Amino acid sequence: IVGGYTCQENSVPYQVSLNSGYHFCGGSLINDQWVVSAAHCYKSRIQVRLGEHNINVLEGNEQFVNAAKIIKHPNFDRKTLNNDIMLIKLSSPVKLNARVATVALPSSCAPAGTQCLISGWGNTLSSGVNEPDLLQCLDAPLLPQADCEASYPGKITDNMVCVGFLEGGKSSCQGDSGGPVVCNGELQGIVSWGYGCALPDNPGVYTKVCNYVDWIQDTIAAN
Amino acid sequence: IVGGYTCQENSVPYQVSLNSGYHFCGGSLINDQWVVSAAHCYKSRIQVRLGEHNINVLEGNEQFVNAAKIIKHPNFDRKTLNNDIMLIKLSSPVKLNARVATVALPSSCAPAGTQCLISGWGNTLSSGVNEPDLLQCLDAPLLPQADCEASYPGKITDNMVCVGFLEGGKSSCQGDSGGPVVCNGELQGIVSWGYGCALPDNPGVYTKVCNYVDWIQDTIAAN
Ligand SMILES: [Ca+2]
Ligand SMILES: [Ca+2]
Repeated sequence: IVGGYTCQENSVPYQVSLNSGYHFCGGSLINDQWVVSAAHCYKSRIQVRLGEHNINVLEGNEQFVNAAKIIKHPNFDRKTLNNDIMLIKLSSPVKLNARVATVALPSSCAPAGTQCLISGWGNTLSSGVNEPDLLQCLDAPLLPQADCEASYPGKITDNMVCVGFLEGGKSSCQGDSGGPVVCNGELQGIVSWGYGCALPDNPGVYTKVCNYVDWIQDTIAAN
Repeated sequence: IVGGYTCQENSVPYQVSLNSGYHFCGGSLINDQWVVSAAHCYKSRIQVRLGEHNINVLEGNEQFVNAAKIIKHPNFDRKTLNNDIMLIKLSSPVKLNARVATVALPSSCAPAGTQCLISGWGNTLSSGVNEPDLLQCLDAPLLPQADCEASYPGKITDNMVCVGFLEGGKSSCQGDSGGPVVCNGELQGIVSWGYGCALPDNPGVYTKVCNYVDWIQDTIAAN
């Protein structure tokens, strides 16, 4: 994330780190054995790291659990990143506490103007590259669909929602991908795609989670 | 660069590295005292590093010179990245050899279909972040304008030009910015903007250098 601020130590307990030798994506704990992330962050061998602030140092309040089953959305479109959502089942239930806690699924779709929080260890520079140690945060509204269409003409489906600014040079970036977007105590989006750190003067596009509540539930039931 | 190959040691003698504590962009040597880069790669204090292959190890055939004057194109538009070109005067003439050489300015605009080479120490992963040590290379064609329009509707001006693929997971990325793009022994483009590593299945857009040969010349003459 560019133009954001270092989050308060463990202020985002539902944030996890998808690691495969190195951190590559973010996700969210939805229960003591299931994590939600972006489908494009799929890998055959994934280790989930929870309760972490400084991703490059062992603080003591962390938990590392391997993935036992990774389930992408049947209709995931790698070309248009449509239906860009994936569920991950942990090999062992994680011991929930203050540092490691869940996040609620949307009871409804958040209307335009709603304020949200974006987190992750993505790139923080507009020119060059820099992988922060500490978890970065950014407060950004949920732009109307009209604004979403203007920036990415004819590329927005019903399962996508824009969040960000049109100026100010603040936005999500690669590394933050698959990471949570919480609006009003609920998970409303998943860092999917957009111009990123390079063109911060454009809103980003996220998966519209309020559309998959049924799927998530039925999946968690049958597995 | 993603889905590229590690260039042969010193096979790109015109590639420079804009460093300001850390590598942040690339550029091209056009004479013993001038370098060309992207206007968005503008910084108040830049040190140009020449004759490099392994950006993190001193190899012996290197030269470091400070920027004595940085000239951005008067009409640079930071919002649309139009006229994204900038010139850099070095503090001392560099000693040209086999490892440190120049590259010619376009005698004409390259037509679609032409093959080009893109080099840089930019990001190399589509998920996560990775700054390579060795200079990466990529061979890509110059696409018809039509192909550029479709990807970036109404965002292409007469001063930009598309290069890349529509699939194969190969593309330029942040870090490669301001980086050369040689076609037929001449500099035809400058790494400007595009979806980058995130969505490699999209062509990148570069500055059309063949439109600024006069500007470059008059600028070098007056300074
Ligand atoms: Ca840690
Ligand atoms: Ca070196």
